[PDB]
Amino acid sequence: IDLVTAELGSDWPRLVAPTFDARKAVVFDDRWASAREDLVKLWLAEEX
Amino acid sequence: IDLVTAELGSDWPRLVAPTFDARKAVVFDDRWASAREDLVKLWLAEEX
Repeated sequence: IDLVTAELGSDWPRLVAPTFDARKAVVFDDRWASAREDLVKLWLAEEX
Repeated sequence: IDLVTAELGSDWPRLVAPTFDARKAVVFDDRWASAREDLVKLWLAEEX
């Protein structure tokens, strides 16, 4: 492991560490909810 | 070391092993010796 590090360097092994996992995903399929709140904000704040 | 191997593969660490060492070098600076043996071989074997 010392020899492998000697060739590749310090940053390469540390940055190659895994990140992605299947449980942290977030899905936004709602327009219906966000469109309603979007309109009432326009309606109340109307100036121009 | 298992994670590092997982990324890079099996062949990469094994082929990257060191080879060169300063003590195995071989120097041929002699023409004077090799030219003499070269001529006598011609002289004896002359046909054409």
